[PDB]
Amino acid sequence: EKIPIIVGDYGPMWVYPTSTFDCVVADPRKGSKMYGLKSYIEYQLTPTNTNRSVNHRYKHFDWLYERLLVKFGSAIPIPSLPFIKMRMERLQAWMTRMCRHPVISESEVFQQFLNFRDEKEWKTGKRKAERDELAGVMIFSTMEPEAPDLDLVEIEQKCEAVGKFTKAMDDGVKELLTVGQEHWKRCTGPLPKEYQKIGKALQSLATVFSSSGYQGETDLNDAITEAGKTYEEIASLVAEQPKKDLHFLMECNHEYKGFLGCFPDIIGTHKGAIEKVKESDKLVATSKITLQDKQNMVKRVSIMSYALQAEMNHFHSNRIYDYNSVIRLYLEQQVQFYETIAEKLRQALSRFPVM
Amino acid sequence: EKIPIIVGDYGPMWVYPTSTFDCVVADPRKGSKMYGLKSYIEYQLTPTNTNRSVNHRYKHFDWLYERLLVKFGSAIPIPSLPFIKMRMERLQAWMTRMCRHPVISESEVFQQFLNFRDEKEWKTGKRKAERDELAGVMIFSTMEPEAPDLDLVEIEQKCEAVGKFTKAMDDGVKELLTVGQEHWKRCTGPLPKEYQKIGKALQSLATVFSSSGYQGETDLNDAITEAGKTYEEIASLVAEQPKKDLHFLMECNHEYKGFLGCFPDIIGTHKGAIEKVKESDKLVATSKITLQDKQNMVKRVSIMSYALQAEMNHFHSNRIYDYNSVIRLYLEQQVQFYETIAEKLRQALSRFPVM
Repeated sequence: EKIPIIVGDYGPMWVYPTSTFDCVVADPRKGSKMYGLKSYIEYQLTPTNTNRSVNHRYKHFDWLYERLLVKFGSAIPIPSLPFIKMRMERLQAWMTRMCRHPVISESEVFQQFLNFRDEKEWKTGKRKAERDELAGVMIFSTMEPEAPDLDLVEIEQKCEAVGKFTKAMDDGVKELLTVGQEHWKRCTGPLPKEYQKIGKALQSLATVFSSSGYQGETDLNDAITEAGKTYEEIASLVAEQPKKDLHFLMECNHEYKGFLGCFPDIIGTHKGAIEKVKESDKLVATSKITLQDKQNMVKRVSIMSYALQAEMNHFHSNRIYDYNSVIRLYLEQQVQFYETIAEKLRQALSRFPVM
Repeated sequence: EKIPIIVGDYGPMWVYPTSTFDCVVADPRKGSKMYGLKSYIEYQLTPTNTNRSVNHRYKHFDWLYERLLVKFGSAIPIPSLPFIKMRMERLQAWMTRMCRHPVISESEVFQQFLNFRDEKEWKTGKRKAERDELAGVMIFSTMEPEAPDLDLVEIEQKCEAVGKFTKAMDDGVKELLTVGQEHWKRCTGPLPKEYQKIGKALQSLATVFSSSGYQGETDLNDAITEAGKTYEEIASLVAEQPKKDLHFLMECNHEYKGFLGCFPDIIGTHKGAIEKVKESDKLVATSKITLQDKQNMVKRVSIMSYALQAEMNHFHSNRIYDYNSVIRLYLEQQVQFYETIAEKLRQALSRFPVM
């Protein structure tokens, strides 16, 4: 139950498993086990390291989320929980995020949540997890850095840096979320309505032209009619596009907003401990606390800083990769969208007689 | 001063010149004559059939517009008059529209307006035109169809058809103008602002990421920064696009709305004459009017119908060609716009490291 922290090329870091761990979130109705329906809805989970599945209602994920916050929340951001399709997709991302965390994934509570053989066993793990007193700031007593105690100057400097980065990032992420959502509303509301109105207006005109009854302008008006229909198709394409690109950019940012929202408490707790150590000389001299106690606060604050730096290294490595991946995906999809519109308009153009 | 109407493959039509007539509208400051500035602004006009130019202030075009309405308005739609660049462009279109009309272009008032040698001569043509009594419904007395008198049944049927087409077209054109203008506002207002905000939000995030101080993610963040700038460029491209396509589609429709707005008076005048002919038997029997008078109303109404059909043939041939040309141009430009955006996003994408 001890959590190692080592120092690598980026300073403090967790100990990562030699093989990646993950978990499939699926519909039990589709599984290979005989399954009796209900409400509640359940999710079937199959860890990568086993063929065994367990089922869980949504409430159980809420339960795990709280257990994880309570136990690890002083040190580790816990991602926020979430159509029905969309809930399952978000729960898969959430599970994967936790499975890939080298501390969470190894915790008794996470493992038992995924590996119980019968209802009895579940309720048993559930109660044990609910009574686990190694929680809040007590979690640090289980962590063991493989490196020398840090001095207060460095501890303070690291903490301040994390506070500054996470605050600035939170602002930047909220800005992107706000403007993206504003754009999303326009792209599914007023904008496709405009294309639709232009397209229908072209068809209306074509129909009037048709009423000249003159047979010679039939192909001319057909081409205008078809261009109007093309603009209606473009309207649908525009309205459906965000689900293919902007949605993923938004999802990644929502997830990071979720991580970032854990930092006020984490940083407050860290700064609180630093302040108490800073007071420790006065506190001792005034016989308000003993020497050994001071010793333990000093030791504890160094473990906290190792844990804080380890988690930030986890945070940054994921951050860099995730933002790179999602922004590339966003741009790829956008390229295809604009190409698609150009091609549709190209086809509309090709139908017109040349005069 | 007689205006021939002949019957061709589409029925009644004007007599078109063997060679096309046009007129360049230019800045006299740039011309080959020594020119003394002012306010008023003037426009230099050079007809295609001569090297001689005349200059005219805007007021003079207003004057010609009124002269043309007064003289020809019972039979022929007169296009409505109009940055400074934009006024000259619209005046060139207006002049060309009149130059290409086989009746207007041949009228004494139009020709003298373009061909006076000195201020004296101008004022003289101006007064003569202002006193020309062959105006309103009297214009029909100058027109001579080369074909048999039409019977009232056909006259009435043709008139009703024109009324129905022009009303339906007016509605269709106003719809396109309304929705196009709505789209135009969005494309120069809220929409480019959204792209701009997304682009700036990406750069802001890149800057935060940069603050990690870690040198290893420099190219990664550079690529995000450049994608953000690309979205700012896209914003400008979006805001500038309507001037290249939608503006021309709108201009053509504004011009046709202008023609169409002349038809209530034209049709009212035609229907008014038809009604008086329909009354002519009663009117005669009741000794309210003589036999010869009835004869002259009957003759006049047939000339009106020939003129109405001739002008509609002019209207339709231009309509078909103009809508074909402008909608093709619109689509061509739109294709290029969407291609351009796709290419810009393609370039942004190419800068990202692949992980």
